[PDB]
Amino acid sequence: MNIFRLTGDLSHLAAIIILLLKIWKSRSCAGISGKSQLLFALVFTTRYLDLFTSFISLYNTSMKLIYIACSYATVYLIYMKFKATYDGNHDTFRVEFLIVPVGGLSFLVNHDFSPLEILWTFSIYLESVAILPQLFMISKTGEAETITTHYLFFLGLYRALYLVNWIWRYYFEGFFDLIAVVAGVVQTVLYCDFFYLYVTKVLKGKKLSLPA
Repeated sequence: MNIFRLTGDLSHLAAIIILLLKIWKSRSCAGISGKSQLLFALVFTTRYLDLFTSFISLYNTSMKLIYIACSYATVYLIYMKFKATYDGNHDTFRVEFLIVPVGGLSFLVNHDFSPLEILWTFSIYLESVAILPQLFMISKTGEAETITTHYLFFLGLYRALYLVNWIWRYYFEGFFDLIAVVAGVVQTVLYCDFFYLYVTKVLKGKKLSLPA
């Protein structure tokens, strides 16, 4: 553990709770891409199969279970409990264009040709593009509520802090994983437009339009 990974992980949990309580309290999933939430749920399901093979720490086990629980819980609120407010007409991103290529790439570009390693690699490739349906839906519809931009900020900030974590771990422990780093850089660069607009508009009381 270093303070970058921990703050990244706290940023990630914050993101997930904010989105969960926004939907819970307002009893609506207005402006939320169900499809992005399916992808995050699929990312945690393929990444955390090592719950069955490895005990790292109680923290590590706990967060994996919290992340899995909240991801499935968010998909439940969107597609069952509050489906009445699910804007299916504007959440039109074709997710097959992420899943099939990422699946294909996870099979051909990996550290090891075993089922657990391939599914991990899949989790890492998929997380890098998981937010595109959410960002596309905002580009399409008018704007995002303030609370949604805060979710996107903290989610975006989480993997940005992992990059710093990876700099720290390379310098200090000689640890490097180029599949996680490259995917991490893709994941983070996809938040650049949103980050700019969040700083210059949302933190200045303006709202955050992404034309296209």
